[PDB]
Amino acid sequence: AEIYNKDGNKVDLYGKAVGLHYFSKGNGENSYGGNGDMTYARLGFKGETQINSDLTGYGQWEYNFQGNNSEGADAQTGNKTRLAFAGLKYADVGSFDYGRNYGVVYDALGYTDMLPEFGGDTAYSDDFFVGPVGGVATYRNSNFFGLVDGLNFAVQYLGKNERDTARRSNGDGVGGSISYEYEGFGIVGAYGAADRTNLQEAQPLGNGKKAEQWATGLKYDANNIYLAANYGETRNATPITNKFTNTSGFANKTQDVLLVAQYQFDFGLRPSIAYTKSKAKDVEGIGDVDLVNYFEVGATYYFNKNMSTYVDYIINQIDSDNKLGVGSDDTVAVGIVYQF
Amino acid sequence: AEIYNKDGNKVDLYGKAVGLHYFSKGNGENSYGGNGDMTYARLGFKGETQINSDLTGYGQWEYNFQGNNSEGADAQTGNKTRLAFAGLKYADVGSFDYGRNYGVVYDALGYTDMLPEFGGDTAYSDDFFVGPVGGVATYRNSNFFGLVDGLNFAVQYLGKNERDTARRSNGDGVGGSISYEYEGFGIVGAYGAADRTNLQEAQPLGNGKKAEQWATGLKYDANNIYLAANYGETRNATPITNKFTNTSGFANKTQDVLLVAQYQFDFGLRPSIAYTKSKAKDVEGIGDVDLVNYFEVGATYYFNKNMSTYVDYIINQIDSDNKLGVGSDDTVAVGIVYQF
Amino acid sequence: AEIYNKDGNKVDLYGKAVGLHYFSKGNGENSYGGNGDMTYARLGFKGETQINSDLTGYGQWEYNFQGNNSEGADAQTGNKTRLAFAGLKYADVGSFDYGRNYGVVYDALGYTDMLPEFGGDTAYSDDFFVGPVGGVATYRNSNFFGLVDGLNFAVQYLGKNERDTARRSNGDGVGGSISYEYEGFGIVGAYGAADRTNLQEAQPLGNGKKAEQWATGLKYDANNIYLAANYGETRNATPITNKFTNTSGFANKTQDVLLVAQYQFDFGLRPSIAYTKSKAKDVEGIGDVDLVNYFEVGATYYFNKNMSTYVDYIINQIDSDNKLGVGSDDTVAVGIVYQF
Repeated sequence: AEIYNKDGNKVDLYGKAVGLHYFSKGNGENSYGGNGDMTYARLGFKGETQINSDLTGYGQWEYNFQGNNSEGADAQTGNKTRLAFAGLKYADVGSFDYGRNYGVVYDALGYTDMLPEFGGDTAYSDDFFVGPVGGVATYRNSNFFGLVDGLNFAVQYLGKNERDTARRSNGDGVGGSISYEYEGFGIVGAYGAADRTNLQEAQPLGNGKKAEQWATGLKYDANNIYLAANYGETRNATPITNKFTNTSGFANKTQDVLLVAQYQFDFGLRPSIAYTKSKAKDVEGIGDVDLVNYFEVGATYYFNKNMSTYVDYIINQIDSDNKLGVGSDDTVAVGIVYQF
Repeated sequence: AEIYNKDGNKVDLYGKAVGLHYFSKGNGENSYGGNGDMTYARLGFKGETQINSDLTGYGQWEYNFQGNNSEGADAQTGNKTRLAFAGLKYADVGSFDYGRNYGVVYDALGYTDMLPEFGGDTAYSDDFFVGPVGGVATYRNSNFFGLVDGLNFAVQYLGKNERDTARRSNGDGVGGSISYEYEGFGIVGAYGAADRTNLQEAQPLGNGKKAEQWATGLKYDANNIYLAANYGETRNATPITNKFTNTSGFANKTQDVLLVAQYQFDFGLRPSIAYTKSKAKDVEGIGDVDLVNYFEVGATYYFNKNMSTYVDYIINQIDSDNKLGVGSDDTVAVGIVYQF
Repeated sequence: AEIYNKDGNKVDLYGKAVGLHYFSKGNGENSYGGNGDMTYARLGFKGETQINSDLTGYGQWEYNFQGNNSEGADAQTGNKTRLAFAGLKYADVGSFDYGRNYGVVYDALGYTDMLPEFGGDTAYSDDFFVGPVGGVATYRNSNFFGLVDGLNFAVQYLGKNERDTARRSNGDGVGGSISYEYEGFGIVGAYGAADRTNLQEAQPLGNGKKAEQWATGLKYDANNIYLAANYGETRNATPITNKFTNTSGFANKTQDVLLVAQYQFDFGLRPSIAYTKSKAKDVEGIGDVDLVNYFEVGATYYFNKNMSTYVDYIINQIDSDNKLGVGSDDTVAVGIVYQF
């Protein structure tokens, strides 16, 4: 909500309270999304200040507050800062920002990250260029310096992040994306490569000294219709765990496919139909293994711009004999969202 | 404070900074409330959006920020999300919400949870239906579908919560309350029963496979006068700890009594007089033991609706020979509260 | 930003998103400030309510959200409540507040805590009266009861804080400051002494049963010019660690000197030049050791009151043979700040 706007500075304080619950059989250990209370809330700010007609400064922070913890010991479980960055936009020259933000490859994966509760399986956090990552300096250009309507690009510099965990770490790397949008149509290509850390290399699964990720996207966005498709691959970037051996590391290679079709009815109902499949190749020991594989049927109903509810249903296609131990059961999410 | 209100949506951002300090002798280990700095702050939001004349959506989140930690390692100690839920209200049909909220039995205990700093000893957190609990779906009806002024009820469904701790866990259960309010008078009856988890059953104290809690309340609220009384009992629900053996579990049974009398002077002074007593029965090994037992004298002075100060004084009646080791010393709380 | 102001109560919700990065060679283990992503954000509130013409109530909370953590396990690292207190101001009688706030000696050290990213080396947190501390009751008088323009003082009572760590703990103590400001000039003298806890005394470094800290300040603040100087000493208060022995405790004695010169150009550029030096004396085993020692060259450029960027550069004078193991490398901070 725009709670402030004076002297060229306007702050928008925003957030939401999400009553959320997952239904899956058993202890949801073997299901797709788990089972039980998954309620949570968000709070963040987006500020923008007009330094002059061409120059704009801005910043943004968003935090995630789990609503399913006890006020006991586990109280902080799941809590985190999702985004935190500041930057400047200058006329038709482009924008630049730095801090915790979205890796460039997400410029592609964004296309299909549209399901009501699930979806976007490949956009992992603290995983190089696919989801939010800390320490990214991002330059973005729109309409090619104002000379080409619809042509945009971005280059992104990832600063080394040596965390206590191979999964949450990264070396330096560069990434970039180009996309073009012409009347309801949009196409994107994004790519990034980075160094792996000593610890990432000390892991049992995956072999290499460089991590890679690229994805292409295609979309048709107009007339209440949203159809999107993504395809990408990765090298030693996708984190995987052998539930049997309790071994961990990164997939040597993956080929990912995401499809999403949705329609927005005038009365507020947005039915969704999607398909996701990510398969690892050359996993040391297993060979080829599916990591994600399912159909999605779901629907969101918007009471208005502040209230909505939805049922997301995962028809898991992974089979009970999956070598990594990836879960094979279905999961049904039901939620009620208020937001401002 | 109502920081936003446009297009049928109004957000109220609220909070407070509480400078608080406890005075009790010794290391306050043997006192009622402890001793020392207990300063803390709250921040939360309450949103409400009119979907149409009969339909209302809403959500609420509140967080607790301890103000007595070091910015060092212990920095997060005590911090937590207290409430987080979203829901809808429809004409005279009733409201429904889900998320972290107040158990239904609190509809009763609320009556006496009115002391300046202490009080409400039996409304424990993450303890089934008595205080805030995660995963509760709540239906509330007012004025009996609009057919009976003053008659309200609620039914509440508790979703199983399997935490690492028997104290912060719960199985599925149902609860309900009915209350009636007629001109300054109000009476309530609330009740809930739930399954106990394996871990709750693996505990040394308390024996059963079902937890119970019910409380009745009576009040007179009018003419600057507030008098309230509560009585309730519980079965295997009240958490207790043997400080000697360092044993823990739940009381097999408790009988709780709460009394509160207060008066609001025109100039801002609200003196308080209360009495609390909770006694456990059949505790494995000890027999009958008092858990809480004291008199309360306190006063709050309101400078206005945003500023106030108060002195709460506990005249602990527990005696030094209490078998569980419950503290016997007095505690005096002094506070200064700013809020918006 | 002043998001609320009605009925004599005005709330100011404030904060900032700071994209920040440190450049230092090696793994920055041996540098002054470290190396890498240091992005973070702040969020806080300052409320003020006019109880009547002479009486004002107020409160303030500020939190620090690290923007360089993974949403993984380390997610909360660095997060903390910086300030949290409530109080009252009465006509020309003075103000009083309690909670987590700034120790009185900071009334002095504030003078030089003006560098773009570094500086203020001696104003340690949870370290008695020099930085923020929990449990402080503070009385402040301005213009000597309204009888002496420019003459102010404060007395501050520190409540014992027994934390799990000798570094984050403290016993009871009193502190006070007096300062005088006459047309661009200002002079301050501050002092505080407190009891040390058993644990603080159980430490390997430093010897005594009372902690002391005093600092004097001098400043010239006018005409786009800011020149400030501080000098102070301490007894068993300054925390130190022997990186070789991994031993810790407090310096028996320190003599601290801070100098800062800055100029604000009309177009937004504020160049900074500073010098800091803190040296420990009588450290058990080492003798005299420098703790901090460097020159600072830096500059801040204000695009406006909401946006700015800066480069802080530490020319570390500490030498590679420093007995405690204090780092000797340079550090360059670059930041981009949005704020409201």
